[PDB]
Amino acid sequence: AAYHIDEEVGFALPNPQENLPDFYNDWMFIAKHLPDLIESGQLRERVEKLNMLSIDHLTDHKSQRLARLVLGCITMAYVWGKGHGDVRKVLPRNIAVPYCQLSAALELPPILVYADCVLANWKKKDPNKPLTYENMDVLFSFRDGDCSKGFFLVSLLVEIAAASAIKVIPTVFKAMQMQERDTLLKALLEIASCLEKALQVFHQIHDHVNPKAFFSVLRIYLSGWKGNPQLSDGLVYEGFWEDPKEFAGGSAGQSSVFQCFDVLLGIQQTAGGGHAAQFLQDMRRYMPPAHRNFLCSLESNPSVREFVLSKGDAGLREAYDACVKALVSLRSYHLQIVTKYILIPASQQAKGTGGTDLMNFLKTVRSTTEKSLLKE
Ligand code: HEM
Ligand SMILES: N[C@@H](CC(=O)c1ccccc1NC=O)C(=O)O
Repeated sequence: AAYHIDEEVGFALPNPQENLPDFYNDWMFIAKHLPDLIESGQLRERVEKLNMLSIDHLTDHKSQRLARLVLGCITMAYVWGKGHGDVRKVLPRNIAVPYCQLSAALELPPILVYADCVLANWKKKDPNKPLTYENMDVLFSFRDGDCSKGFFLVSLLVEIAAASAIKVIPTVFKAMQMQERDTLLKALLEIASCLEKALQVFHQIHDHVNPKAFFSVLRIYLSGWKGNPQLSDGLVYEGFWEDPKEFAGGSAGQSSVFQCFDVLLGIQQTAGGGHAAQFLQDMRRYMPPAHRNFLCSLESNPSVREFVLSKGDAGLREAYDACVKALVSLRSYHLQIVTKYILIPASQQAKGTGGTDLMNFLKTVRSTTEKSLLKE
């Protein structure tokens, strides 16, 4: 509510803006034509010829969100080029400066993130039909046959499915705060079901995303410069920071959906000095700031886990366990997705060298989720 959470679409930006003020057309034209401009070897040339446009004409939140998307898309294309190794280590001043300033205003790092290319990058084809794949579209793509429509929309359609679980979270805390045993139990059962529906939405990834396309084309435009050998020291945001800075690649791992129900269930992923807790805390740096606050204010609330154990209630424990189980399913299925779209295409013809780091990260987080089951 005050954490920029929509009841219909959750962490997704409701009805995002598609057009920037005519003042920014030179940006909009480049971003809308990245498939051709990258194809024809012209993208870097047009970026380097841009003037510097003041960000003072981005008048409202949704317009700044759209412009972060345009500039984020232009940056990725510029840095990565055609994605065959010939990279760019200096983002020109005429983009670097307005982008860094706009990102500082929005409290996001100056790199493309999930909130840009999934949460803000969509529209209904017909605004009176409902939110289904057939009635939506993304607003930007990088290459012909990069399956960005399928990967962004389905990631987004999962976000929407999670929203029906998220709009219950107040009812859970109100239930506790008033000792409403049955209200609490139905809320948790409802959350578990919504999360089970989310898992079903996740299945549509196979209909709309080709593994070779993802691993070989879309994964390139989504890669950052933070522990990247190709940009060992980060990117120079010319005219804004004297020294190159390092920013993580925009993944789905930036989604607030898994952490939101980790925090709500008292599952302590982001607890410790371990490497998995770190990456999860890091990824919060890459989320919209209203959602960064939502997660922290959830950790500050009285624990669901502690209350269900305090009551000697098989009922609440089953329902709380139903949610914990749903989370384990999502991560299990999510591990099966990672194997299809990254693990297998890697071992042909690129983190987790041989599999080691990627898989063991996601396995670790799933295991922490497993051990949280109350059972008894
Ligand atoms: C469909 C193809 C997908 C692929 C190939 C993929 C890949 C990955 C990768 C590589 C990571 C590790 C972080 C990194 O290395 O940057 C990760 C973690 C993660 N992913 Fe995805 N992802 C996909 C879809 C999704 C979707 C649809 C969601 C949620 C709506 C999601 C949510 C997450 C989360 C939350 C993490 C962090 C681990 C955790 O918190 O449990 N992913 N994924
Ligand atoms: N006026 C700036 C130059 C600059 O940043 C710039 C680059 C391209 C097009 C216009 C520019 N001037 C003001 O935004 C200066 O004094 O360095």
